[PDB]
Amino acid sequence: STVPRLHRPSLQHFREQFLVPGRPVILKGVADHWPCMQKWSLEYIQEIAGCRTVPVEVGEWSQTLMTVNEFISKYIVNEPRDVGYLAQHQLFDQIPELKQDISIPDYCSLGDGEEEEITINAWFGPQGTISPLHQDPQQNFLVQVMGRKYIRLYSPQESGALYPHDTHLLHNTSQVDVENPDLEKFPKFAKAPFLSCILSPGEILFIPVKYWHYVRALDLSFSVSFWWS
Ligand SMILES: [Mn+2]
Repeated sequence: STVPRLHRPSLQHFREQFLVPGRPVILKGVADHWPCMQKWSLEYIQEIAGCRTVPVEVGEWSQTLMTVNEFISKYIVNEPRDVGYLAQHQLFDQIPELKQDISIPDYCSLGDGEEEEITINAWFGPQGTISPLHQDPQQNFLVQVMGRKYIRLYSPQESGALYPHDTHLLHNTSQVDVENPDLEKFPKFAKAPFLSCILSPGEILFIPVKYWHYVRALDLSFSVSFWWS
């Protein structure tokens, strides 16, 4: 089934129908006019951030460091040799000027945590980046700025069909490749129900705490996530 889209729902409707029961939703009309939505071209990113060092996940997975200018040159603009992803990086703490182009969603105030503790991560990469199926320990608003992403969501109630890795370090990550699952080794995966969507610019996906999610970029993409409680 498809994740529902709601236009600027009230705080109470979001709380009662999505936050408390832990149900995903896409919020429309919330982030669509944030400055980032019109301002964040590649050229703007290069002007404001190009000389700064960022962590880049390549691939055989490795983590390296390079400037934003290098990342753009090697993994976005020139016919790249491998997939590189500027993933899960607190770019807005590093570059406070960019924080002026985003806002904390008002719905985060329904949480029990402090705004000071909300973690804001950038996710910037070419078409074809993949975040394998995993779950996070806080609520998440994933705001799509540039490009589209295909997202698959499985409830925590389906965890037994997703074959989490046994190591404590990877217990929040599935052993299954969502889009080409090995059903001989992971047969229960096939019948596990899920939601999916294509998340487009200006839209926010609410990923409830511990909801399993898998993400593939369909175009050159930039997302901003807000981890909150
Ligand atoms: Mn995640």
